[PDB]
Amino acid sequence: PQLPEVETIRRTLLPLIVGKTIEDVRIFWPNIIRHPRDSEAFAARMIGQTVRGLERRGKFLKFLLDRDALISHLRMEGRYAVASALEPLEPHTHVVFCFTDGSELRYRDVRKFGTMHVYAKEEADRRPPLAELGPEPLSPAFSPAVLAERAVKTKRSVKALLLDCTVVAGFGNIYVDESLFRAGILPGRPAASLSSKEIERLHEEMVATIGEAVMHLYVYGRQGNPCKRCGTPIEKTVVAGRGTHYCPRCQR
DNA sequence: GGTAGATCCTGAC
DNA sequence: CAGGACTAC
Ligand SMILES: [Zn+2]
Repeated sequence: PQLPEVETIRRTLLPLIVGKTIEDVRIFWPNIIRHPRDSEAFAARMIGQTVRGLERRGKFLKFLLDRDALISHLRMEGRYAVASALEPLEPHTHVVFCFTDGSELRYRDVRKFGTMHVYAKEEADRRPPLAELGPEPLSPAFSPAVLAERAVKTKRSVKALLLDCTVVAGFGNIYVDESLFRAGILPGRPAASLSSKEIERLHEEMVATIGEAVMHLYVYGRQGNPCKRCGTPIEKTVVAGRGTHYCPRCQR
C-alpha cells in the first residue's frame, strides 16, 4: 500500500483496536521483528499494554500503547485485519496480536518484506526507522525551498531524489512517476539541472497528486500505450533501480 | 559524508 | 527479477 492507502488504514484500523489490551503476541516469521532483535522480547514487552492511538508518518504506522510504540511498515503487500481468535488464520499470517476480548490484530504479508520495531514511545522518533524521515509531503515542512535545497546539493537524478525517504516521507514509485509526468520533467534528469520554475512546478504536482489520492494514471504501468495528453507511446526504463514510466514528448 | 550496492521473499513471466 | 528502506566504496 502507498501513503494514501496507509492513511486510510490508520483511519479505519484505529476504532477497531483502540482501548484493547494485549494478552499475547504470536510470531510465525521472526525476521519481521527488527527491534528488539529477539522476537521473544518483542512479544513479552507488549503483553499487558493497551492500544491508545494510531498515527502515520510517511508509509509507517505508529501504534501507540501505554509505554511503547509499535512502528510498522507494510512494504508492497502487507495487510492488517481485526478478527476473532476463534476463526482460522488467513494464509501468510506472520504476526498476531491477541487482545483480552478474544479479538486479534493480524498482520499478513505474502512477500514477508514488512518490518516491525518497538521502542518506548519517547524514543520512537529518534530511532530507526523513523529517525531521519523527511517531512510529510502534505505539510508546510515540505516546501519548494526544501526541495530546491536537496536538489542543488546532489548529483543524483530527480527520480532518485524523490524516492529518498530523507527528502520527503513515503513518496512511492507510482506517485514519483505520475508527479514527474504532470510536471513535465524527465525522471532521468539530474536533480541539480532543474530550474527554480521546474522545482516549483514539481512540488505543486507532488502535492496535488498525493493530495488527490488521499481524497486514473498517466504513465505508471501504461508502457506501450498512448499518452493521455499527446498520444505518444508511454515508455518504460530503469532509473534508480526502479521501473520508470514516462512520456518522451510531454516530459523534458 | 554522499552514493551505489546488497538485503530480504516469492508470485509471476 | 521488481519492490522500500545497513554496509562499504
Ligand atoms: Zn505525452
